This record gives sequence, structure tokens and C-alpha cells, in this order.
Amino acid sequence: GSSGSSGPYNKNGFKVGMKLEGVDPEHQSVYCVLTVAEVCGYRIKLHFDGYSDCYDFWVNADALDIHPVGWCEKTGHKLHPPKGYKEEEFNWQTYLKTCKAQAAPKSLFENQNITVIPSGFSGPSSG
Repeated sequence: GSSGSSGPYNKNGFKVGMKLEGVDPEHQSVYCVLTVAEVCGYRIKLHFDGYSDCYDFWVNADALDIHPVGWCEKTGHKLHPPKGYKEEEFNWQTYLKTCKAQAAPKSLFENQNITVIPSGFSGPSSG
């Protein structure tokens, strides 16, 4: 705020402790789980659960590849487990209960969304 203790903010809103899903530099189709390792500027530190920190990269605070927990399933993709972990075994909730961690909020990814329908045609819901 202009009035008051001068001093604007830079951080996007991320925090240390919130889990999320990102994309691997070796493939733009593979989605791996990552955990906030640091926060600064208009970027965030992404760590590879199981891997070493040295193998950490900073992504765009407003990136599209990155998504909140339980995203892959939302859209319709298969998330890949961490180092030494299976997709069928890896259970977010299970990992979120042991580390008393809370999946990152959707407010951090409120950049990309879908536009409302023109209110014309309507398709059924297959299931």
C-alpha cells in the first residue's frame, strides 16, 4: 500500500512446505512431483522428492506446466512417482498425512483457466 510502511513485495505467493507437480527438463510430457525448497523474486525453487537438492531448478511463479496436487488426475494424465516410487504405490494423501503437509493452493495457479461456454451447445457426461 502506498500509504504506510513503504516496502512493496516481490514474491508471487508460494511458500516453503507446499507440494506441487512440475515438468522435467528431459521431457515436456513427463510430470514429476516437487517440493518448495526456496522462494525469491518472481520465481520459486523446485526440488525433486527423493533426488538431491543440487538437482533443483527455478520455475516461473506463473508457469503453466506446474500444477497443484491432484492435478494430473483432474485433467486426465498419469503422474510419475519420485525416485524409487511406483505410480500405484505413491499416494499423495498418504504422503501428505505423514509429512503433515498441505497441497499448494489453487490460488497460486489462478493464471490459466477455461473460458465460459457461449451458452449454445451442451454435451453429455460419459462415465
